[PDB]
Amino acid sequence: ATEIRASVGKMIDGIGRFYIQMCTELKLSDYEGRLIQNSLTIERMVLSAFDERRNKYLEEHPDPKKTGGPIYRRVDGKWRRELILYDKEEIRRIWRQANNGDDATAGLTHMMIWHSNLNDATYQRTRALVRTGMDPRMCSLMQGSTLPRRSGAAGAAVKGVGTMVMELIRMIKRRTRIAYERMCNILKGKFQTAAQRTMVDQVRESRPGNAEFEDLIFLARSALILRGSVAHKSCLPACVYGSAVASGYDFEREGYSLVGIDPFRLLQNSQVYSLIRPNENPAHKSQLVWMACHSAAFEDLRVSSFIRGTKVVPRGKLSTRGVQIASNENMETMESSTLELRSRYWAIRTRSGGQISIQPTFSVQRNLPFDRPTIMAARTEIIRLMESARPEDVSFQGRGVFELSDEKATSPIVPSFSYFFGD
Amino acid sequence: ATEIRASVGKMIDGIGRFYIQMCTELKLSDYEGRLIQNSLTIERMVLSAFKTGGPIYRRVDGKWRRELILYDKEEIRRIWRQANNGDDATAGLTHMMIWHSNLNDATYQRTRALVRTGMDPRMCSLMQGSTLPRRSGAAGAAVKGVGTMVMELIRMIKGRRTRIAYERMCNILKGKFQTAAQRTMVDQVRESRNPGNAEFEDLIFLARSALILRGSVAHKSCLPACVYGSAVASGYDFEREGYSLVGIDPFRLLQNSQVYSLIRPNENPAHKSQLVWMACHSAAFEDLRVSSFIRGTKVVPRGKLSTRGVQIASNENMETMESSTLELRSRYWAIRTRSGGNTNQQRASSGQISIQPTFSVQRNLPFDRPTIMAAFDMRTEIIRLMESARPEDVSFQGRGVFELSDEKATSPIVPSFGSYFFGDNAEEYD
Amino acid sequence: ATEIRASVGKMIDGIGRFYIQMCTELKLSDYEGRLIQNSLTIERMVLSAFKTGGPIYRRVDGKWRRELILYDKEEIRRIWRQANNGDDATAGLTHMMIWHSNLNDATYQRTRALVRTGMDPRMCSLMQGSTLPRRSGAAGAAVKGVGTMVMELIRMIKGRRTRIAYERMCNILKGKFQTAAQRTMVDQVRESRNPGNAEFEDLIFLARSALILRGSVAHKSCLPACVYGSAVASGYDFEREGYSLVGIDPFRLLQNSQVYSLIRPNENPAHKSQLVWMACHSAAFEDLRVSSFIRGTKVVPRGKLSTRGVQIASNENMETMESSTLELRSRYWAIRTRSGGNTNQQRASSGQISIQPTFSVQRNLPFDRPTIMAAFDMRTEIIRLMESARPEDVSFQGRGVFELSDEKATSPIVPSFGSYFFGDNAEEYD
Ligand SMILES: COc1ccccc1-c1noc(C)c1C(=O)N1CCN(c2ccc([N+](=O)[O-])cc2Cl)CC1
Ligand SMILES: COc1ccccc1-c1noc(C)c1C(=O)N1CCN(c2ccc([N+](=O)[O-])cc2Cl)CC1
Repeated sequence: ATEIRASVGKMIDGIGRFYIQMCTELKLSDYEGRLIQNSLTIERMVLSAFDERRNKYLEEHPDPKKTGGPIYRRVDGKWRRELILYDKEEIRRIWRQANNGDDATAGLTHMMIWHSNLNDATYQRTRALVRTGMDPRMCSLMQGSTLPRRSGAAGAAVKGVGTMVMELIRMIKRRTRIAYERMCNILKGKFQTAAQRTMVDQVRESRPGNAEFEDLIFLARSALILRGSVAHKSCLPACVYGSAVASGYDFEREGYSLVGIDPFRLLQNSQVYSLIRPNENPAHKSQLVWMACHSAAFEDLRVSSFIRGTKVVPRGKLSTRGVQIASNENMETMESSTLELRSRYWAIRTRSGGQISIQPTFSVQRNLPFDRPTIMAARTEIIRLMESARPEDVSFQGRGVFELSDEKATSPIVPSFSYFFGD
Repeated sequence: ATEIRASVGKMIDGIGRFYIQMCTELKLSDYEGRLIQNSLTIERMVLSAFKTGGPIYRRVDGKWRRELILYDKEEIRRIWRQANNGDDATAGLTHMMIWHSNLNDATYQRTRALVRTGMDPRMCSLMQGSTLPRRSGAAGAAVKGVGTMVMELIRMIKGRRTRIAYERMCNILKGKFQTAAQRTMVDQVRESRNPGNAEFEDLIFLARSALILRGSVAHKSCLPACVYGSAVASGYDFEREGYSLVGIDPFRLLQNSQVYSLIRPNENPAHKSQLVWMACHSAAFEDLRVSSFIRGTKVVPRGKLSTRGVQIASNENMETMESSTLELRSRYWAIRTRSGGNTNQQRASSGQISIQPTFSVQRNLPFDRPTIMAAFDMRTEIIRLMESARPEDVSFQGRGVFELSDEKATSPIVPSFGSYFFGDNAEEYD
Repeated sequence: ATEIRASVGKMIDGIGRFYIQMCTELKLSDYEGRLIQNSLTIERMVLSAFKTGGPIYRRVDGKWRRELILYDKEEIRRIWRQANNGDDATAGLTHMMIWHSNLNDATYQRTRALVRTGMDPRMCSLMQGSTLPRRSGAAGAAVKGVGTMVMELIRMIKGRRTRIAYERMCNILKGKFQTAAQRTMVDQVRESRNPGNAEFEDLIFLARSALILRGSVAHKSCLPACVYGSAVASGYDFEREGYSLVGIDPFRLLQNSQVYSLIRPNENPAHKSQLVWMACHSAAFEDLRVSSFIRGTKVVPRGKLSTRGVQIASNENMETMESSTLELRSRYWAIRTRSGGNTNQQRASSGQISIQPTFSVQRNLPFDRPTIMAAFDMRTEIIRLMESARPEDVSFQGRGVFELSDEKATSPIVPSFGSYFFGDNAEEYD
């Protein structure tokens, strides 16, 4: 729909306008405005100013009116770091004015999903997994685990199965009954098999101990094979949108999507910068940000490499640390470098997780192939299903990548043939 | 060095300010201002001013539209001076001229101009700055190839200010030749009263010699004004940082720049990119091997490029025009040279031009025929000198390409090895 | 065009009828009649008639048997005339001769014949139709290469009907040369009274010139009689459809034909196929690059072919002979030309023969040495003309190959590029 495309374009324009004004207030250069470290701080300032939970607390426990973070300028051939303090009310004022008077929570949530996609690409969260009571190897089900509980509509769709499992277990271990039933429906709406979905209803209609806890732990384990419906959104740093709005792109009129070609197109026409530590490889910094930009942290490295063009190395062999720079780090040795965020191909982001056999005619040495899942499928059932599926079963049949010039999904390109957090 | 960087950084800063000022006057978006076609028209207007106009392209209602607006030359002349802190600033003007010249050198073969002058059309590589006007700047004089100089001199041969202009050009050409013998011939052309056919025949001889005993011709990375303007707008100070046309600066600038181009239906945007990349680094007549190595992707001959010229004529319809990012970046960088390579010295040789059979095995027995047979007044001295030279001889010893992070050129990469851009045509397969 | 197609279609139709008639007389099966060895003997008999015989091969009891039968020349002569609707039909006879000539041109190097005539044995490419008799047909005269003509003329030099035959041959040779200078030399050889050593030395000079300033020699796709006979039998009317030796017709005929050959123990049937394919399209002295491209598979040099001649001598035993399909089809087709390529005009040049260094990088600096150095009565005029020519120069501009469904040659494919068939031997690696 043009309307869905226009309303999505409305919020990006809103982010864009806000970032522009924010950059002029801080008197940042266009290059400095496009430094991702500044973008993060600026993005962090808005979210802090609308953090109602924190703001209510600070009124109750008395500078609470001001919010800050590190900002980076190039002064006398060197990168300087500075802590800037800015009034929260004015930040909210700028946000509203940029979003045409509205408090647009969708735009804020959009910047939260971006930070979440960045965290998943940067850090493995094993410490949180063990403390809750689940396997540290369940990390591929942990998309959106750094997001808040009441995060909004888009935030709910982005969250993984294990994320929902962790949130529920923490409640079971601990008005709020309505939230428990609401969160169960979110979890249930992501399981594709009827066997998994029915098990959720048992854990939902209960007033919960070991048995319910063990159900969620089992249901999470099953999601490693019988995967859930997790939405994937391309959410870019605010500087990307700010720069495009500044250069004359109208996201409202042109429309926009987060699962289409649009973000790939935009990054092809973007130049984002990052600060780099003495012994870091810029190509690996670029890989990290690229993966975050498209929510590809838990993706197969081969399909990510095919889309990207260059090799997508796993995290353990990646010669870089996080994008953010700690307060104790020496700025005298900091250099700025371009982030290569382009791609050779593009592909649609998924919310998902004739002849069937062959009759031999010739007497030759070969395997005799057959589509097993379609032929064969014609608590107990969960184990029965998990045993059936094979690592070499094909999914998304017929679907492929596209050339950048192919604006519509006309001619797909199917590749011929993997863990980012591998041992 | 610091002083050269200062003045160079000053003129680019001027071109920058002018372009920003020019982009606001026309109410162009940032993207539109960074369309190469818009940049070329703006560059044209200020050169034509020293009424003026040309095509300006906008993105109207999802489609590219063409409008040819006009400006008073006086108003443009005022804008240029005032963007260049008062000064008339002729240097920045010839800088935009050399950029146009480099683009012409990459786009068009000028064989029709060569035959009229009685010159061999296979002298491409001698023709840098041939579309550049006679009596250009000093920067224009340095950039002009031997053949350009020869051509301009023949047009003279074919009011005694004609005499000094003839002698200045002889001196410009003389300063480019790297052997004494070639220089002595130019003196003989210069010292001549009432120049005619003898001097014409001498100049053609000198041009042929310059294909083997190559002359010193300057090479300057000169970019479209939008690249400079975009940099100034975004917070780069060329006066504080300085600038160089032959060092790393232009390579680094392009790496931090994004330029667009209008593309025709049957055109490959990568091939359009190669052409403008070549133009940007004055690389039309370079070895394709070295251009390819530096760029990181193959630099293909002119005849195998699915692209026409950058400019779009008023004849063709805009309804089918689309826009594309120009890929103008590089894997490595390399210093732009004034040198034509080794021409003399002949300090020994050191090499192997034949084999001695060790094994009783059937095969041919290779040897370098032209070199071995070669050993068996100022005109014949040149002949003997260019007969000694071999295509195999290595110039620029010890020099190499550099990583884009190697700002000070500390660590040269020497490459281990399709050479002629204008070699692949319907008449010749070179 | 229609008239040429009519008469050509008539003679092939005649050869066809003759072969069918000849195949019934010998009680050969269709397969056996389409064995190339059987076709060659039948073709031989009718040429020898104008007693005659030769080997005829049959499939007896699971094995190939050889029998040499005889026929009265008068009876064969009667069969030929009566298959050609009364007429003596000499044209169809020289057509079978040119086919034999083309096969000989592909099979044998005739260096022993060249040395006796005082000619350089490296003149292969000049020797089309050398095994063709002196005083062949007009079609035979057109097909003969420059070297063949030179060789035949020297044999004359080494009863005043000798005078006119000498002058006819000088005119045949003159009509083949494409430059005035070469033609003027032939006049000087012709106008000579009592020809001797001066004319011999002139003819060798003219032959050498024809390796660079190539002459106009005709090329005609001439197929074994079984191909024509098989087509007539199967319902093709060459008189109604017409026929062409230089257009698409023979390529299309071969595509709808299946010919067989006897193969020796150590022979590769694909290599046997290449040889007969080359012969069929008069391609012995073509560039292997163009032959390969047209055929669709690699056309390998003579010395790398694991095959002997097509004919099987009476010496060798039949017990080890097997039979194989000859692959005579093609990926594309192309018009057979009379032209020797560009020899003059010299309208400019347009190209690049050197580079100008842009980057300070270590490398050799390529240049076209022979071309650059080249610029530094009728005999020397030829020397100067062939000194100007380059191996790189492109002939047949705008012309290309065609798909087999492109009957009218509407859409030429120009190819983007091992050249000499007789280049790979024990004495030379060309
Ligand atoms: C079709 O061009 C335009 C289209 C729209 C606006 C300006 C131009 C334009 N005006 O001048 C030039 C030059 C232009 C150009 O070619 N651009 C700029 C915009 N680009 C882009 C494309 C898609 C997305 N997205 O998010 O889907 C984001 C972006 Cl930034 C594509 C490249
Ligand atoms: C050290 O960075 C800076 C350095 C100077 C100014 C701004 C920045 C800067 N401020 O914010 C970010 C982000 C920046 C950045 O990283 N840049 C911008 C300038 N760049 C550049 C480098 C060299 C040439 N030249 O022509 O030699 C041209 C250019 Cl455009 C290099 C990349």
